[PDB]
Amino acid sequence: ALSEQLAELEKRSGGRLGVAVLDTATGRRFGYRGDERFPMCSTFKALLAAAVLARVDQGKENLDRRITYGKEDLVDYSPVTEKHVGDGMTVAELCEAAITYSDNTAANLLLEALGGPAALTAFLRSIGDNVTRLDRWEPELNTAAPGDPRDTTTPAAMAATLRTLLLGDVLSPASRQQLVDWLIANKTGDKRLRAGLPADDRVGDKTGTGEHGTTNDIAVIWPPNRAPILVAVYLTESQVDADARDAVIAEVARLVVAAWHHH
Repeated sequence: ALSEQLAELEKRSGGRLGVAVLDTATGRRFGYRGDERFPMCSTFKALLAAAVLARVDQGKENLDRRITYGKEDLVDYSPVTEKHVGDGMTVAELCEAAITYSDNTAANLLLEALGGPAALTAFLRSIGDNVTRLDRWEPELNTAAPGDPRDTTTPAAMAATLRTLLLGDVLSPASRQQLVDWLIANKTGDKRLRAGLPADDRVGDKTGTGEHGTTNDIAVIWPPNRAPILVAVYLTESQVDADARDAVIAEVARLVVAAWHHH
């Protein structure tokens, strides 16, 4: 079954593969290494944007507030923020850049607006995630050293937290739709989960990439007129090249779609 298929795929990747599925139609779930820690890399940015939106809902933050910065603030891999040193960007624009491009400077600027990694972790604890932890800033949080619990989640905790944030009562309706809209507009995921999902599904996702052959993708999937399915995939310590790691994630999606009918 799916678990044996994922084990075969995992062996071919040379690394460690974690998968969680949470179907909101029924609450049906699946885990493969669902309670093992994996480096989040940029997947944390979905949670970061949620924490920012929570502050907006509380009147402590404004999506239209403009944040200025210089080249002195630019992290490697900042494809949006590097274009806006002159004029800065709004909190909303930074959230969009962090989610849809994995923009590292946007993420650091939002972390600063929140109070840093400890503040994000405290937000997660406050909504019932006792597992996920952010400890470092960009780019160090992508080090992905084996055995290091810093900056990690588990597939099951991430899927449960996504459910709470996108579909629960933590965020206002407008904030929930805004977070969904950003995920649906993601630009970094075309070779990962999306490449293995049916064309008529609407998909929002957030990728992560790091050292030690780390390639991740977390998604909210709406098949036609159906309640959504959450899928969280983490791959680390992989020994195949970048394109092959993407193909592992795409194949997880294909296997999940093909096996999800099983009760």
